[PDB]
Amino acid sequence: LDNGLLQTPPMGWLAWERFRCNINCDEDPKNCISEQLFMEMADRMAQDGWRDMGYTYLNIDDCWIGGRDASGRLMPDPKRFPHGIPFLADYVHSLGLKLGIYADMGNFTCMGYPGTTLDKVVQDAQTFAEWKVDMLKLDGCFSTPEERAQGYPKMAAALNATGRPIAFSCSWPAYEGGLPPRVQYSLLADICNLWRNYDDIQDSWWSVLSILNWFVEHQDILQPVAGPGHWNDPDMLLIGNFGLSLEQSRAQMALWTVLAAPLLMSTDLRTISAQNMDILQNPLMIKINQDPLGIQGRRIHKEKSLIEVYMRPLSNKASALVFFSCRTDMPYRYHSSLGQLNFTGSVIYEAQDVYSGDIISGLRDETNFTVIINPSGVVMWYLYPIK
Amino acid sequence: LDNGLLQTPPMGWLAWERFRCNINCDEDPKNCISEQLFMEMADRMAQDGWRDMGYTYLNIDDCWIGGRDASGRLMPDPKRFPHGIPFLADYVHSLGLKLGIYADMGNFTCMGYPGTTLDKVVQDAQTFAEWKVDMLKLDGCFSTPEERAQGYPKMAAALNATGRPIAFSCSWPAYEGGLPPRVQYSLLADICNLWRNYDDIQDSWWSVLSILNWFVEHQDILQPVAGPGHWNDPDMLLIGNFGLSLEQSRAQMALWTVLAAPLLMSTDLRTISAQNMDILQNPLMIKINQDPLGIQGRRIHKEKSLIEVYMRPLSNKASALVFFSCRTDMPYRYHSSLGQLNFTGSVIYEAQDVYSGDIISGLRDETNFTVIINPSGVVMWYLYPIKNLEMSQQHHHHHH
Ligand SMILES: *[C@@H]1O[C@H](CO)[C@@H](O[C@@H]2O[C@H](CO)[C@@H](O[C@@H]3O[C@H](CO[C@H]4O[C@H](CO)[C@@H](O)[C@H](O)[C@@H]4O)[C@@H](O)[C@H](O[C@H]4O[C@H](CO)[C@@H](O)[C@H](O)[C@@H]4O)[C@@H]3O)[C@H](O)[C@H]2NC(C)=O)[C@H](O)[C@H]1NC(C)=O
Ligand SMILES: *[C@@H]1O[C@H](CO)[C@@H](O[C@@H]2O[C@H](CO)[C@@H](O[C@@H]3O[C@H](CO[C@H]4O[C@H](CO)[C@@H](O)[C@H](O)[C@@H]4O)[C@@H](O)[C@H](O[C@H]4O[C@H](CO)[C@@H](O)[C@H](O)[C@@H]4O)[C@@H]3O)[C@H](O)[C@H]2NC(C)=O)[C@H](O)[C@H]1NC(C)=O
Ligand SMILES: *[C@@H]1O[C@H](CO)[C@@H](O[C@@H]2O[C@H](CO)[C@@H](O)[C@H](O)[C@H]2NC(C)=O)[C@H](O)[C@H]1NC(C)=O
Ligand SMILES: *[C@@H]1O[C@H](CO)[C@@H](O[C@@H]2O[C@H](CO)[C@@H](O)[C@H](O)[C@H]2NC(C)=O)[C@H](O)[C@H]1NC(C)=O
Ligand SMILES: *[C@@H]1O[C@H](CO)[C@@H](O)[C@H](O)[C@H]1NC(C)=O
Ligand SMILES: *[C@@H]1O[C@H](CO)[C@@H](O)[C@H](O)[C@H]1NC(C)=O
Ligand SMILES: OC[C@H]1NC[C@H](O)[C@@H](O)[C@H]1O
Ligand SMILES: OC[C@H]1NC[C@H](O)[C@@H](O)[C@H]1O
Repeated sequence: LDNGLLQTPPMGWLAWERFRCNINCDEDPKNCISEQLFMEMADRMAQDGWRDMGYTYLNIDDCWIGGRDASGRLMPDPKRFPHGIPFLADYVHSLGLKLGIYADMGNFTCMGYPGTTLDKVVQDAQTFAEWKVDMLKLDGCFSTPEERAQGYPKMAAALNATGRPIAFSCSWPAYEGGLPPRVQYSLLADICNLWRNYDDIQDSWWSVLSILNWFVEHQDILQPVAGPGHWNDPDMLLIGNFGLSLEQSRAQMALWTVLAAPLLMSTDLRTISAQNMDILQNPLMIKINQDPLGIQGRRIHKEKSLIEVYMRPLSNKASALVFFSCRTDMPYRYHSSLGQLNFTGSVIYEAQDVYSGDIISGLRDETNFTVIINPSGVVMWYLYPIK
Repeated sequence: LDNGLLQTPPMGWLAWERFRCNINCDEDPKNCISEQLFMEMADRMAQDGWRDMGYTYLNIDDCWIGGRDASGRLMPDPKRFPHGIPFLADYVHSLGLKLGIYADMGNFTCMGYPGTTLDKVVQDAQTFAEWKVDMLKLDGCFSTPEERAQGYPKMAAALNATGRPIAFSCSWPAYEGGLPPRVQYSLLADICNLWRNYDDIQDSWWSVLSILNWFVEHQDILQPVAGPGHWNDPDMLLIGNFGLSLEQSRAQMALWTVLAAPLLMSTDLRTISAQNMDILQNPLMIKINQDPLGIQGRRIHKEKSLIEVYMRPLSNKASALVFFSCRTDMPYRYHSSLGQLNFTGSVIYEAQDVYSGDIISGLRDETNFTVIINPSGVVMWYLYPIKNLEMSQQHHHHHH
């Protein structure tokens, strides 16, 4: 979407994966979807390095809406958002952050809150701009394919007409199977800054693998369509939560990075471990995710040993390599060379291991190397030519 | 198997899951299958609390064998076990530990090492006894159903005839689909101390779930067959390795415990984290696993919320409850009561949370309680009548 926004993938925090539709503030005031939750997460983003490392969006998901007023104007739940959305936008902006919100192109949101029907698209866009929202995720429950086909472009046009830059995250393709012929990716790129292609992530490794598999199976279609201002979105990061081991957490971060994915966390920043913080705040990892060329990577090799290799092209003739072990036994000593991974010519390279920081220098195409990859884990290199 | 052994489930360490068939000692001397590996793990078991908490077996798995000598007697790989197996058993015994070994009922071991064919069953049994081995896992690759039907009983007979008590772990049912009519658990209980019923565990939560699912699906058949001296074996613990998160690690320990499973670790004890050690050395958990009644637990409740409840009966009218969340979203507040979990009227209970150590007092059948369970995680209770604390302190004794 040619609105000047998200020339690199968005980074931030989104409520949904970890906090879901918890509206029981009487019994669970610390974890319910409320003004307080968003304010506390904003404070953590401002104080604990997140904003400074690039995590700038703080996004509200489903279950925020209270009703519509006598003029049809959307309102938040008055008990859980007592000061209203402008207050929250203004608070988040005071901290150098951006505020995302959520609506559904349909009769109801997925959890049954008031929907943004076709006759409300313009009014709701105007309301969000007036509130000084910076991003909108538009979900697709409770609509027909024909409604979505009218509604997603209508919303893009309506947001534009407000005059406020609002990053536009579109769930449209996920409701239509994610693939041609039903999904037109050239159209999506013109109307959306990013789109959810596929199934909701859940807090499990099986879920990450399911998503990674679908993205790799369809990479010939998906890889070319991503670039500055228009991203594929394989859904939120699980790092900090319950289902992923340490190796798996590191793998998700590396693979999302090689895929030029959004880095949208969804975890309790108030209690996040040092180890998980260190994964998410890895400066080189973030540099790679945010590479200005915005070229999505692809799986380039899959071996009978169950080691997979991903490669992402980067600026200044650099590359990212992810060596990923699908094995479920023990560490594996993977032997390769840059020549076997389709680096050609007479270039000499240097690599930095993204997680260890160690430097491997003087790699020619014919130079044999070994990387030790743990099960359900990765080794990631930032590779560049040297003199 | 009525050989006096494993009146409670075996606890120890087995090389296979974590170290597999790594024989490259030239390139990987710290992690290859070798005497050094076993000696180092033995030291860790003796020094780091493992033995003292009940973990007594140190078990060799596949890929130890060098060949058979001119008389047909098994030899370990001379490059990787230079001092021989008797030396290793002596060493292990000197530390108050027991040595387990591995063979295959068939032409070759699964990894292609010399097999214990029907003609070698007796010689191999005698060799193991002579080496002062304490446990044998007998795998089932490269055999036919008839060879296994003859061989597993033949080995049990051969072990018995040596006069040395050797705990006998039988893979027979895993190679027969784990269920009647092909598997005869009455015979297995008479010839084996434990048996692998099902698929090899791998270092993944999916794997743990697949095994749990199978054991629960078939629990009406499997639960009654377990008891002192004859256990179901859902395979090794993954705690300490790569694939399980903290919640999943705590879950596997709890669920293996309620299933009266062996607690056979397979992890690098030299680098294991304090967090993982704390799971595996939890004293109340181990007490429950080792309960003298040896009654395997069951899944008693499954809810549309994807919360499952398992219960294991224990000594002194106590029970273990494991509340298990199959959810993949966020912590869940599970509301229940003992009456809804089929506890029978009038008894007042107390519970100790096995992981937090917290005590919950005044539980009657009707009293509503809430437990907070994390995704792919558990809450486990040790539950006892609050008349058994008093009665355990009013036992009168006399000399004789
Ligand atoms: C509502 O919708 C309109 C229409 O889509 C948006 O207006 C567009 O805004 C974008 C982003 O600001 C504009 O794109 C930028 O144009 C710059 C100048 O281009 C001139 O020359 C071209 C022909 O060569 C003309 O078409 C155009 O009218 C201009 O006169 C470029 O310099 C910018 O370059 C960017 O990309 C390159 C690499 O791709 C980078 O190197 C640069 O750093 C930079 O990021 C960019 O292309 C676009 O021109 C606007 N179109 C129109 C018709 O005005 C509104 O932004 C939008 N409003 C809201 C509130 O959402
Ligand atoms: C080869 O196979 C034979 C079986 O065919 C095995 O023999 C069995 O060995 C076990 C273990 O040693 C014996 O079990 C023990 O019997 C002890 C004595 O009981 C006898 O006497 C009573 C009289 O009241 C009879 O009723 C009974 O049938 C026995 O004949 C018990 O004292 C032992 O109790 C143990 O457990 C209790 C808890 O349950 C503890 O409190 C005790 O401390 C103690 O540890 C035990 O039951 C069994 O009797 C033998 N069976 C037969 C048929 O002889 C061999 O062991 C086996 N050899 C090898 C090398 O594997
Ligand atoms: C969304 O809402 C519209 C308007 O309420 C729904 O259309 C009505 O549906 C009811 C219940 O089936 C019918 O009895 C009415 O006759 C309909 N009225 C009108 C004016 O259309 C529609 O079914 C809903 N759409 C989706 C996708 O769920
Ligand atoms: C184990 O080894 C024996 C001995 O080689 C195998 O027996 C042969 O099997 C083939 C085909 O199955 C027959 O054609 C021969 O008649 C057998 N040879 C002898 C000398 O008996 C046996 O099949 C092997 N068993 C397994 C399960 O692999
Ligand atoms: C790399 O290793 C292979 C063995 O797989 C060897 O044959 C080859 O000569 C080596 N290449 C170089 C450039 O050293
Ligand atoms: C337990 O909770 C139920 C509803 O969930 C309630 O009806 C009942 O009265 C409660 N029982 C007790 C003993 O408080
Ligand atoms: O109900 C909210 C839920 N709907 C489905 C979306 O894909 C999720 O990310 C989340 O927004
Ligand atoms: O090859 C060894 C391997 N064979 C199959 C067994 O089930 C595993 O536990 C292991 O012993």
